[PDB]
Amino acid sequence: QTKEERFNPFSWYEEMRNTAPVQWDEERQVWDVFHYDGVKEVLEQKNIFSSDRRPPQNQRQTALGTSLINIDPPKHAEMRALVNKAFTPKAMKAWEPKIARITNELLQEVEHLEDIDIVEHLSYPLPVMVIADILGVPIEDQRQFKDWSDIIVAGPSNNERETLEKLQQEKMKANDELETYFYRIIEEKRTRPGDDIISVLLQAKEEGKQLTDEEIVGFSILLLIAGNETTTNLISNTIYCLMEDKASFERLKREKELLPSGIEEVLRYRSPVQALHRIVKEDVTLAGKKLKAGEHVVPWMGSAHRDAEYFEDPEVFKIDRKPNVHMAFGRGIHFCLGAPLARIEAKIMLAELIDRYPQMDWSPSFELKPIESTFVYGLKELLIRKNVHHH
Ligand code: HEM
Ligand SMILES: C[C@]12C[C@H](O)[C@H]3[C@@H](CCC4=CC(=O)CC[C@@]43C)[C@@H]1CC[C@@H]2C(=O)CO
Ligand SMILES: C[C@]12C[C@H](O)[C@H]3[C@@H](CCC4=CC(=O)CC[C@@]43C)[C@@H]1CC[C@@H]2C(=O)CO
Ligand SMILES: C[C@]12C[C@H](O)[C@H]3[C@@H](CCC4=CC(=O)CC[C@@]43C)[C@@H]1CC[C@@H]2C(=O)CO
Ligand SMILES: C[C@]12C[C@H](O)[C@H]3[C@@H](CCC4=CC(=O)CC[C@@]43C)[C@@H]1CC[C@@H]2C(=O)CO
Repeated sequence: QTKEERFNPFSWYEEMRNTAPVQWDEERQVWDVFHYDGVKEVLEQKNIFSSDRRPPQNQRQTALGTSLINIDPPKHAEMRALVNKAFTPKAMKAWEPKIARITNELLQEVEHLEDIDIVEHLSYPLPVMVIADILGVPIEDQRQFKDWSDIIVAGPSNNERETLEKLQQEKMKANDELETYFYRIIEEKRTRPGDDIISVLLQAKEEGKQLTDEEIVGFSILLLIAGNETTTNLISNTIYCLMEDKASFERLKREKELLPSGIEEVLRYRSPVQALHRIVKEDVTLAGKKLKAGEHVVPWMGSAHRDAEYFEDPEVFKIDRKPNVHMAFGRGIHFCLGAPLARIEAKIMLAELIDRYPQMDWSPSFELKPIESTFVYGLKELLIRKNVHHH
């Protein structure tokens, strides 16, 4: 449809939530789940709704393919306990100054522009640079790291069938090069450990058990894929919400301590991840519908988040919303282990933007350019005028 309505899937969600919150789509071969309690049930009931998407033996065995997000317990629990040791508040204390520095570097790079793209200049590069730094990627390698990241999330330039195999081949090569890259870093950190996620993971032990090199490679790449574009879209979407609702913008500027809460409302209201994927392990009934083992389930957190039972005045952006029990980071055992990192990246960059440019507004040349996706909700660009030069 239009751009307006690529950035408004919520009307469709409301129709489906108020007619058949659990429904089979025969074309897509999935059960869509639209209502809060259904989405919550699907994500929490891991023994019924599987995350095991490990590729069969006759497909490529990437390290990513058996990484944390694609496995069920007991393996998932063992892996989770180990990688959790790298995402502590202790480690976060070391990450904040790095995030702040990178934020200041990015803002400085475009201080010469009155009109900037939030996406390209700020929210797109921040997560990439942060994750490279805290993983242990040395600064000299960081442009190659960024190029690999760009390829892994690129769209096709044209729809031609051959192009698609091209992009698919470039992504496979980026992944393979990233794997080779991280096996090397792991060797480096095995002899000269550092203050970085890879070093921490090399030393993590939980009941005698340790991560394999492969598992660390696959986790490192997973952090890229799971953490970059999502955090990007949280930051951009937050600016979009504030520019759309100037009263909230003004209020925020007077009550800095509201920013965390305002980000949580963005996580509810313009969720970077709209939906997830599960496979039914056993027959189950949900909203009176009979789901059969092996059938695919798509829970729509984006829709759960508009369910008035849990979010009064769901269509209203409330920077102080309470309660706000959203599932923007998932729910249950697969709950995003980067949620504190994403929250602080968004807080640090947004606070700096709001402090520096309290009069910012849409650029005159703003255009609504949504990411083309049903699972992902965000903007390809977001042109903002700082209003710190004259017109
Ligand atoms: C605002 C930004 C982000 C959002 C909305 C988000 C969203 C999510 C969601 C919805 C899940 C659950 C997926 C599922 O249950 O299958 C998840 C899991 C995960 N996220 Fe995030 N994420 C964000 C940022 C990050 C960052 C910054 C990192 C790390 C750098 C990260 C790493 C992960 C990992 C490793 C998992 C898998 C956990 C597991 O399977 O045990 N994410 N994320
Ligand atoms: C594993 C697959 C590729 C890739 O691995 C996916 C996975 C689905 C879940 C997932 C969430 C991410 O944020 C990283 C990629 C990823 C972990 C996919 C399921 C089918 C696909 C393949 O079988 C290989 O093409
Ligand atoms: C965001 C997810 C990871 C990653 O972001 C995916 C996205 C689906 C669209 C997409 C296409 C790409 O070629 C790069 C990654 C990516 C942009 C996925 C939707 C659910 C998944 C997660 O929720 C991981 O936590
Ligand atoms: C290309 C891969 C399969 C698939 O393409 C992935 C991609 C990584 C990002 C990604 C997230 C999604 O949810 C859609 C698929 C996808 C865009 C993966 C990188 C390694 C994997 C393979 O190399 C399997 O052959
Ligand atoms: C592609 C599917 C839809 C969606 O793309 C899924 C994908 C498997 C990988 C994956 C993990 C997530 O948590 C977000 C979406 C997603 C990347 C699914 C595999 C079968 C399913 C369909 O065939 C629906 O049409």
